[PDB]
Amino acid sequence: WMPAYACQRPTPLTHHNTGLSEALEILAEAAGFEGSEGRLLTFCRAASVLKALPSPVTTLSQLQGLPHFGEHSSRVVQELLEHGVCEEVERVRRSERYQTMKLFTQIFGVGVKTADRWYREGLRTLDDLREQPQKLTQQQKAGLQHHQDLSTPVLRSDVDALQQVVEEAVGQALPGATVTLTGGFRRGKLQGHDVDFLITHPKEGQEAGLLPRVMCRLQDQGLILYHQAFERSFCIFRLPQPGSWKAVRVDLVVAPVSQFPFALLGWTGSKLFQRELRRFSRKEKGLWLNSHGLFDPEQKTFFQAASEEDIFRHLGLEYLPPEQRNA
DNA sequence: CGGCATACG
DNA sequence: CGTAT
DNA sequence: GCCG
Ligand SMILES: [Mn+2]
Ligand SMILES: [Mn+2]
Ligand SMILES: [Mn+2]
Ligand SMILES: [Mn+2]
Ligand SMILES: [Mn+2]
Ligand SMILES: [Mn+2]
Ligand SMILES: [Mn+2]
Ligand code: NA
Repeated sequence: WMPAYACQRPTPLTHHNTGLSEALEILAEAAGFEGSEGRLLTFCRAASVLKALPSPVTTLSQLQGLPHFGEHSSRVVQELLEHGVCEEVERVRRSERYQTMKLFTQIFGVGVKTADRWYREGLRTLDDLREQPQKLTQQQKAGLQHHQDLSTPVLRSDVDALQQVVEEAVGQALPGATVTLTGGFRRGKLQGHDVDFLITHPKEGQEAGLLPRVMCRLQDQGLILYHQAFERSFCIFRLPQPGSWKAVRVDLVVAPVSQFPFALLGWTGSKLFQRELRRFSRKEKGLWLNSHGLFDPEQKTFFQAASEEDIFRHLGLEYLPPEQRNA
């Protein structure tokens, strides 16, 4: 009834087991802070399974036969159903380790490895990092200066304003170039942590060298608070606000039109959906998938795709629109 | 037991 | 090392 | 942590 891969099942943005999935995702996050990518994946997959169910889980027996639910995840759900709370989850929530690793890793420019080292050095707060800025990278300094704004949800209202701005700069850098909204907002989210745009041009090859020209024009407009030949740009935009402005994370990506379907698919997510899709492609179909193409290692050939529908078909999967990829 | 997605900056 | 979905 |  429930397939084992998230790419084999529709997962809507809103669902009927929110509390249960949120608890499992706490344990997944904590596993990541401890370097256990395997446990993170299992908890993430178990959480996604509940997101895909057609109704709320009310009894433990309803977990029988569901993929990725073993002793541990079942016990988590058991306690939530019996007591409305799971002791392990609550112990994680209030642990100093979890709170600090979450605070640090959410800084733009700080990963698990950096946060862990800082935690081992005794650092605990953002001000602890601001006291010794000589140890920070320019990227981390930007993420720390703008941390407050970057922790505020981006609204879909903000997205429309940014896209018009980006299209203006793209139109001058290369007439005919297009801008496509991707990421969580393409999946239907009403809020997000950043805005993701995919840029291409209908004439293969014309997109070459495009991103530097876009960035130069955005910077000349005074809209870039931070940015690093290249095809991905992780920036911080100055977004006008009522009588002021706020910093917003924006990702700009360029792909040739031949690769656009694969880049659209990859950058539309979700992260778990794409991991599962690539795992499915390799393990079940023997094909190698990334945001550039789909490769048959036997014939040593790349699949030509004109649309996302093409890609799902070449993997033998039923098509899922972006709104059903919220794994 | 091995595997766990796959890139770019 | 960071970043992305 | 779970699947195959
Ligand atoms: Mn256990
Ligand atoms: Mn009990
Ligand atoms: Mn995003
Ligand atoms: Mn992004
Ligand atoms: Mn490339
Ligand atoms: Mn093992
Ligand atoms: Mn993300
Ligand atoms: Na970070």
